[PDB]
Amino acid sequence: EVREKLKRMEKKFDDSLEKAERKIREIIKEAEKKLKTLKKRNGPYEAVVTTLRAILKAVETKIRAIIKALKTELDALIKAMETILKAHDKNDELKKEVEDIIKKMRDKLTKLIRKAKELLDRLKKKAKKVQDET
Amino acid sequence: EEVREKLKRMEKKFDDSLEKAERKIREIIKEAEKKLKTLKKRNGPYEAVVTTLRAILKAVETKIRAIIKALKTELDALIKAMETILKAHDKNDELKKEVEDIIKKMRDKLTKLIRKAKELLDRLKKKAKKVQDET
Repeated sequence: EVREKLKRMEKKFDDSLEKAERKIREIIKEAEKKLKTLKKRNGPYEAVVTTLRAILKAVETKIRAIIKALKTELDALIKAMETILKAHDKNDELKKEVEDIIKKMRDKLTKLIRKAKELLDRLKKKAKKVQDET
Repeated sequence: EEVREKLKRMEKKFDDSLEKAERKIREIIKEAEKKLKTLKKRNGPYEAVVTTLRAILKAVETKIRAIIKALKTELDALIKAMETILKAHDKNDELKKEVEDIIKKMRDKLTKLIRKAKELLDRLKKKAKKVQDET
């Protein structure tokens, strides 16, 4: 019972990580679509920069929220796993495998953070190319 | 138990986000109202004024919706984190309606902020129409 509770919580975080990744990539794709149609129109200078900055700012706002959400859930998972162990009889085999689960989830989180920030940096580089046209 | 403390701490966590979001939204609109006065003083061509006015209003609306979506994303995370806490210690059967009253309290604090955002944006759109008319 104690180990199936740990694996189930480990399986749930991976599902949250995968869905967060698809939402982030979906947000980037829809931002690139708005940026291409911005180059196609190109009005006055004051209108191009204001829209471009708003596009980027909205993107960063949403991505930070998803990333914060992942860190909130991981926090709840770490503290819950420790509650499961402290209520269970002191078993050093469990008190040595849980850190392996904890470390595995923490690395998967920072791995996804790196992906989200690299897509965003490449998005900001595209927008800088659009702003310098105007 | 201490589980009740972990729930209340996560409730105050959302209060800090709603507070920072509100002051951020107000900051966005004040800068927008400064761009309207800058545009009014400039007295550019009519075509350039209407195009810039539409870009400003869409920009403010774009950033406000993103902040609201960011708050709904945090609300989902805190509700999920509460589920994980309840099922870990014992069961959510004990605090089934207490957590629901906490959730429904956070959802209502979110609606109050969405109200202030709609009111501030509608007030900004009136200042933009007056610039469109005085030009």
